[PDB]
This record gives sequence, structure tokens and C-alpha cells, in this order.
Amino acid sequence: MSNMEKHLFNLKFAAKELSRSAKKCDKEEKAEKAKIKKAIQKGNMEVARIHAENAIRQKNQAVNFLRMSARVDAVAARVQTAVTMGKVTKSMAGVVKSMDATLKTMNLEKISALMDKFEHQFETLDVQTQQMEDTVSSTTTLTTPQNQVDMLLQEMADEAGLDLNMELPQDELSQRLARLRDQV
Amino acid sequence: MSNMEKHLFNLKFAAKELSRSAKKCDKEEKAEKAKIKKAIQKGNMEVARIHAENAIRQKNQAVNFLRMSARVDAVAARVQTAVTMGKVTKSMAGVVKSMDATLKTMNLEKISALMDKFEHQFETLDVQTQQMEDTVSSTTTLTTPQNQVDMLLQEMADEAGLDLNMELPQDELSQRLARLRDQV
Amino acid sequence: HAENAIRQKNQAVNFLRMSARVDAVAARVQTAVTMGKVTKSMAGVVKSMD
Amino acid sequence: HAENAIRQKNQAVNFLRMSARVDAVAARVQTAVTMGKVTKSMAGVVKSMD
Repeated sequence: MSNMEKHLFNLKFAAKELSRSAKKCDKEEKAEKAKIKKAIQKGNMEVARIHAENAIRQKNQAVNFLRMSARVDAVAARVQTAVTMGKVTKSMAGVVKSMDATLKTMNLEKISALMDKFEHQFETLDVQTQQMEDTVSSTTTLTTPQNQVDMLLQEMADEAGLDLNMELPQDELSQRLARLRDQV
Repeated sequence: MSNMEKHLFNLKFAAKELSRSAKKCDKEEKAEKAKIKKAIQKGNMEVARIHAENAIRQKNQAVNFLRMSARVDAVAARVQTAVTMGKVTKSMAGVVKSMDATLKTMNLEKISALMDKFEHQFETLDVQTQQMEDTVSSTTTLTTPQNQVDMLLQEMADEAGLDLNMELPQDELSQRLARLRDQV
Repeated sequence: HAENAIRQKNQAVNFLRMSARVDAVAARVQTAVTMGKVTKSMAGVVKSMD
Repeated sequence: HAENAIRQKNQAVNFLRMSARVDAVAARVQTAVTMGKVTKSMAGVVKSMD
């Protein structure tokens, strides 16, 4: 509970306290009006005037409590805007300072370098897996003869109705630009 | 909970707090409008004006809370992009450094060697299993006479309708290239 | 609300595209994790057969 | 999504092909594990009969 949060709490409460006072005054206007009727019936005109004065007083008091409640509510609304924007300003100031740190220890030139390296290292890993696969391929070469694989593909293609020959080997812009590179 | 995660949490919460404030203001516009009607019916025009002023205030306050919620949400979205890309950058920097290590202790020349060796060693194992099998074959030679195996194969082929003779022994490009190697 | 709707729309395309990028990276790191394991096991087979 | 779909397609062909390679190796290491056991047992039979 901050200092301004404590004040906000107190102001919100004062506004409710005033609103309750206006309700109590409205309830007692009704109760005093009921007593004027009873006094008029009994011909007690002095007691009737005492209740009439109470009823008019309670009426007018309620309008005052109600209006001050409106005022204290407006203030409390404004103090809420100050409490929240103060919190947001503090959090932004914190984001600004933590990013000022991080962007120093990892500036753009250093990211440039890290990214370049990441790229180049995965190129070496691709070179590495190719030569592992090539080695397994030759190690197990007699377990997969070329001609047997080609014939199984042809059989499976014929059964599928695919018009292709599997023993044989199987853009224009690139060819145009190649010809330009020759012609220059 | 990182420093920026703490800030993100606070900003996401401030945005919700503001959104709730706009809902409360909308609810109280409706409640104050209801009181204007009751006051007009009773001819309390001073109380009617107090509620009218509250209703218009609560209306306009809600638009302010709503708009500030939108702003704080936008900020929190951006801080989320910073929190996540900071995590990704850290993980990439870690991948880059661990691969820098591994590619040193197992460079391409050393993989070259390991693969060559793997290949050559399984060639010796193939030489070894051939000579084990040859030895078992001769050890048990009188339990499998050639002529008996040939006759059983012929019997099984005849029963299957296969037109083949089992006692007798059973590409063009290779023969062409062989002839080229002779002719040169 | 119109400004929020257009903001949330455009934010989602950004989150989605960065997810695609981080996924691609993670796919590549999976190829490095597995081929590292295979390379270690082959190196072990090579030495035990030696 | 089109870029993700084409990436996931092409990644699967790579995973599948490397699985084939690692399987082939594992088949060969199985031949070495078993013939090593047989060679040991024969060497034992030879020495007990001697």
C-alpha cells in the first residue's frame, strides 16, 4: 500500500460514506412524512410542524450529501489515473534500462557475427552428414545393387500405371541469363 | 522471473486494471441513468442534474480508461517480443558456441579418417565371416552331398512347374566397356 | 476497438512468422543433436572393432 | 503456411533418408556383435576339445 494508494483508498471510502448518508436522509424523509400524516389526523399541529421541518431538512441534507459524494468520487477517479500511470511509467523506465543493458552486451555488430557463424557452422555440419552418408552407402553397397532397386521401382511404377522408366536418369530464366553471361 | 519478465507482468496487469475500470464506469453510467428517470418522475430536478452530471462523467471516464488500456496493451506486446527474442538469441548463441567446440574436437579431416576406418574394418569382418562359413561348410561336407541337394532342388522345381535344371551352373554395358579396354 | 482489432491482426502475423523461424532453427539443432549422437556411436564401434 | 508446408515436406525426406542410413549401419553392427559371439564360442569349443 503506497502513499497514494492509501489516499485513494480513503477517498473512495469517503465517497461511499457520503453516499450512505444521502440514503439515510432519504429513508428518514419518508419516515418523517409518515409522522406528519399521523399528527394531522390527531390534530397535533405543533407536532406536525416539527415533523414537517425534519422532513424538509432531511430532504435538503440528502442533496448535499449526494453532491459531495459526486465530488469526492471525481477526485478519486483522478487519483486512480495518477496511481496507474505512475506504475506504468515506472515499468517503462525499467524496460528502457534493461534493454539499454542487453543491447550493449549484445549489440548489432555482435549479432551480425553470431548469425554469420551459426550459418557457416551448419554448412560444415551438412558437409559432415553427406560424407557420413556416402560412407554408409559404400559400406553397404552389395546389400543394395543398383539394378535391383531400379527393377523394383519399375515394377511398382507399372503396377501404379505410372508412365516412367526408372533405369534411365531423370529454369528457362536461368538458361537465358547463362546465355547472357556467355554472350557478353 | 527475469527483470523484463517482471516488467511485462506488471504492464499486462496495468492494462487489465484499466480495462476493469472502464467496465465499472460503463456499469455506473447505466446505474446513474436509472436514477435520472426516478428523479424526473418525482420532479426533483436538482437531484436529476446531479445524476446527469455523474452519468456523463462516468461515460467520458470510461473512454479514457479504455484508450489507456489499449496503449498499455500495445507496450506489453512489444515487451513480449523483446522477452522472447532475448531468449532465442541466448539459445542461438549457445548453440553456436557448443557447435564451435564439437566441430573442433571432431573436425572434417578427423571424420574423414574415422569413416575410412569404419569402412575398412567392416571389409575385414566380411573376410572373416567368409572364412568361418567356408570352414563349417567343409567340416560338415558329408552331411550335405552336392548331388543330394541338386536332386531335392530339381524335385521341388518339377513340383512347382519351374522350367529349370538344378545340377548345371546358372551387363551388356560392362561387356562393351571391357571390349573398349581390350581394343585401346 | 477498430484500432485494437487491426493491431491484434497485424501482431498475429508477426508472432506467426517468428514462430516459423524459431521452428526452422529448432529443426536444424535437432539434426545436430542426432548426428552428434550417431557420430559418437560410430566412433565407438570403430574403436571397439579395432 | 505455404513456406511451412514445403519446409516440413522437405525436412521429412531428410529425416527419412538419414534413418535409412543409420539403420544400415546398425544392421552391420549387429553382424559384428553376433559373429563376435560365435567366434568366441568356437574358440572355446576348440580349446575344450583340445
